[PDB]
Amino acid sequence: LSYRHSFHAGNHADVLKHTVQSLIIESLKEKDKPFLYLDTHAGAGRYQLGSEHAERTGEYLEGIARIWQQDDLPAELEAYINVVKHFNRSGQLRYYPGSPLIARLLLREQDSLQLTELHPSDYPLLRSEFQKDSRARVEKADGFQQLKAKLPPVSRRGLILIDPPYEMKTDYQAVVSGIAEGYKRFATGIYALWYPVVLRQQIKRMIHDLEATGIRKILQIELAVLPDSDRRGMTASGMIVINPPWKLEQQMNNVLPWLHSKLVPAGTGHATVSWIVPE
Repeated sequence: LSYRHSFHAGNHADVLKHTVQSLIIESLKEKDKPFLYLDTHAGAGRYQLGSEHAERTGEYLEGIARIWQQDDLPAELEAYINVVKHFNRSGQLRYYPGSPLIARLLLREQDSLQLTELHPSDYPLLRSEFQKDSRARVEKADGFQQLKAKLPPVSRRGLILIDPPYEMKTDYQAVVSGIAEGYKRFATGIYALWYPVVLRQQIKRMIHDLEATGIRKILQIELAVLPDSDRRGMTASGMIVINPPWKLEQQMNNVLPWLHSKLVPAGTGHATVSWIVPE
């Protein structure tokens, strides 16, 4: 099968999501003991950029394109950008890695991957990406159900990355319920949830519901390319991290101003790091 095309891959949201994922993975690697990378909605593995037609078009033009060849790239972005460069060795943007391939190139020999994807184009492509990589288990199954089935890991260490559908009200609720079930089984796991800002009120409710679980130690990192609106698509996105590694808050405070300056040259929107639930 041919690699999956995507119009959104490598956009400002992916830049934020993958900056955070890489920093968490690098922290987990500071202990020589094994850990698990669990991706509930793993997608195809990699995406072709630029569209199937002759013109080079896609949101990557306002995302990864604006940072990957900067000479003053912050040190916190090196691990991530080096993965992107690996899939684009000619020096032209043609492919963008999904979270599973970020994980594949950053994890060590002793670490494990557990990946789920239901889509009939994406799943077979994902399986092909991990042929003969025995560290990975790739299944065509419901993502949220893995938080019950696969936690806690035998290693008792891990990053759980949740990058779910947000198409209806029940989608936003499924996120909080799933996290609660995982946390019940694996309270010391690091949970990283990506969310879009299309309607702020849905996000407010989601965060309210998350606070209500009683879960502590919840960090929020958000980057907005525009001010909230009712009449745009996605104006912003963020990462909510439960049990963030010791350095993450500091690392993000260090890189967000640079990231926002490069991703949003007009200076609109905002970039924030704060705690939803302290402690």
